[PDB]
Amino acid sequence: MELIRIAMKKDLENDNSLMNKWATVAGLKNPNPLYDFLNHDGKTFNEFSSIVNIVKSQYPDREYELMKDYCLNLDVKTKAARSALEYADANMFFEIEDVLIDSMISCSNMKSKEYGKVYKIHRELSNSVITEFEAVKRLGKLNIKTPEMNSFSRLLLLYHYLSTGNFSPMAQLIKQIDLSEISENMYIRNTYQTRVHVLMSNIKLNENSLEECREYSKKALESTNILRFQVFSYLTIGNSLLFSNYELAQENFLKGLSISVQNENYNMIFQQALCFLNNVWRKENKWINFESDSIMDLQEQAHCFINFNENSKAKEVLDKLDLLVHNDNELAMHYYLKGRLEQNKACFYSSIEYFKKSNDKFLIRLPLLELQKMGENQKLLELLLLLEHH
Amino acid sequence: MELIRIAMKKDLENDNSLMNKWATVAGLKNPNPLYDFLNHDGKTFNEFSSIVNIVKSQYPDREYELMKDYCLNLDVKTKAARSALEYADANMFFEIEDVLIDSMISCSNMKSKEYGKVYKIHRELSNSVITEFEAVKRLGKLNIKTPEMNSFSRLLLLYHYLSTGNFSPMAQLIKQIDLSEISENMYIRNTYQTRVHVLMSNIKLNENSLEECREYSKKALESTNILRFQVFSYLTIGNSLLFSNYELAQENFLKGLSISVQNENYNMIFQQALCFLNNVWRKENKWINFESDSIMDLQEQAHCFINFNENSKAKEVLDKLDLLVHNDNELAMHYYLKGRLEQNKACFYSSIEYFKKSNDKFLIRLPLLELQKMGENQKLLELLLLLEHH
Repeated sequence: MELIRIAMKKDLENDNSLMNKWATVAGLKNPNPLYDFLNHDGKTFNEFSSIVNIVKSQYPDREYELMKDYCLNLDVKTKAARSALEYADANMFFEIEDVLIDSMISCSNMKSKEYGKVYKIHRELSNSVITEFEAVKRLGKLNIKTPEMNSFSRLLLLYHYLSTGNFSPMAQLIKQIDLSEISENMYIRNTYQTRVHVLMSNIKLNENSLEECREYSKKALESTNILRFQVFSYLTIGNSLLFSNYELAQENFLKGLSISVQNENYNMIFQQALCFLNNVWRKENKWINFESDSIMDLQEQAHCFINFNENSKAKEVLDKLDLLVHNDNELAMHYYLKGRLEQNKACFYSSIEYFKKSNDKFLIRLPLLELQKMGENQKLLELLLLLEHH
Repeated sequence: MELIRIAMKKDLENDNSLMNKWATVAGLKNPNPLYDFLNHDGKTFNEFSSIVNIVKSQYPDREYELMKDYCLNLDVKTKAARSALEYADANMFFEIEDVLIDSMISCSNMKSKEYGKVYKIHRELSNSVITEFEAVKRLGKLNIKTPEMNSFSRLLLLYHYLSTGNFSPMAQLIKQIDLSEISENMYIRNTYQTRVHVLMSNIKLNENSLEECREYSKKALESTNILRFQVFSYLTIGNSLLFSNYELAQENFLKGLSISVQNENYNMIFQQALCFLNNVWRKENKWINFESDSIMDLQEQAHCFINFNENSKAKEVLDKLDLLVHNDNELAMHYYLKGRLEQNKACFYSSIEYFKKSNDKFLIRLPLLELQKMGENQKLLELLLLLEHH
């Protein structure tokens, strides 16, 4: 048996009311599939949310342990296995996910093989094994048939656009996704819906449409019980308040921290959001990572040094940054930091240029402010706001 | 007998070598179609340019008179009649065109009927009898069959975009014209190629792609004997040199003037282009119309006064302009004039705003130059150069 089933039987001996509890949690509408699940090997529910909700309601502290065991004992040709692939990916359980992909690609079920091949494209692109052009080419050559994978083929590009600061294509591409065409696997329809909520929220953020940003993140939170999606929802809500409400921004970062501090990756992501928050507000900053050579962390070192008039220490950090490769959104911030250090309007104009190229209407408020303080003409600033890059 | 045949026979006695002279002017190998043309009623040359060329060679002072008599006597089911329709429309011989249109729409030849109907839409659209939307809708319901009218359906729309200064959709639209599909009527193939050359030239002008602009206009000039297209080729060539070559720009405007001596509207056009030329180069301007309340004429008054430090007269003229309603491009020039009169950078940014609104990448060089002269940052200027309105 599976660890989850061993543990479900043991606690069934000591408590029988669990059967009605487990059946209502899994939405079964009568407990026959449960009994079916436990008594015979290989029996799967028809919707994956039946185990996940049960593993959440009753063994929440060992979700990973139990699902890593169950998922990797699942026949990779089944619908539950195809579901476990999305479960693993959405939770960023790459140990579960990368094993399923290998088994599904070499397997004899074509639907599983399609899921596997496109999730593999997502994994290689998000680890910079292939370029965006190669990912697109490979997806075309796949001749994708399921509505699930036609949806995810667009999700993986949207995640790549986000991470590479290339925001202009995202809105048109996200609008091509039609989740209603997914009708056989509700778990995948339901998690993909949460994905689209988080992504729309981020698209709104970068459009400087902050109220609508917060609505989509609120919809995302209400629509999910997956920790990864709660994390990025509180992060995006917090970030929408960066320039307006310091304490409410901090409160969302600390709320996201309260459910995720144990995880090293999530711990770092809220540390960085808090670090940028305190730099924008020019406060003392206990969140800087002085032991890092990532662009984000070095930029925050320089931003803080600049806020406190430590110009040579700032220049020293920016000398390091000059020798690192930047994407367009990172380079925009780089020139903004330079413009503040040198009090040089041309560097602020180069920052705007790259914020326009990345199509970031949110962070561009930083160089615009500095040009305002230096007495820039108001019609000129209005002009720069209404012109785009294309 | 039509007048042209009467006159041709009459002159054939005096100079019997005219038969051979006309044979080569009409592009015939042997003179039997010419012999056919004079002696037998109702028969046509295979290509309409044969008789157009003869009329221009030997009776150029009577072109309208002779061609109106000849065209309005054609059987409208014939290729000569469909050719005559385009000949009338290209020359703006509206009295011939309108009669051809009505007779064609009612005849039993579905090809002539289709020609009549889409030229009809072109005339109604170009006189604002109908909106663009109604014109697209009407062309849609025609389900256009011939390659000629598929081409012309696009040309009439480009003329509308041109008439309204809406340059943005023009490059996309003109790229869809494929004149190589026009194989049966070479007269229409050739005149449409002139139409496309001239439209391409004006397109390139507005893009500030000036060497290509002049190439397409020289291609237009070499391809045609139609006054309208010669006039606008010389105008566009001269305009393309406004910022580079005073003497060659003047030479092209004066050549245009020479061929439109007895066309009041064309004459005024070259007068206005020379007036603008002399204000761009800040020379004495003997082309100014001081008895005019059109925007363009008044702008040139103010431009000349500003050039010659006559700022009170200049303010008087701009006072007059303030009480007149300006469109987008006109407003761009207005702010340029105000910015130079008041020496104020802000009115130059408004000038740029409206040049960007009209997708005029040529005339925008005027405020950009003044901004540079007032010490505007070089990276700002590039930014204003690169960014687009949408």
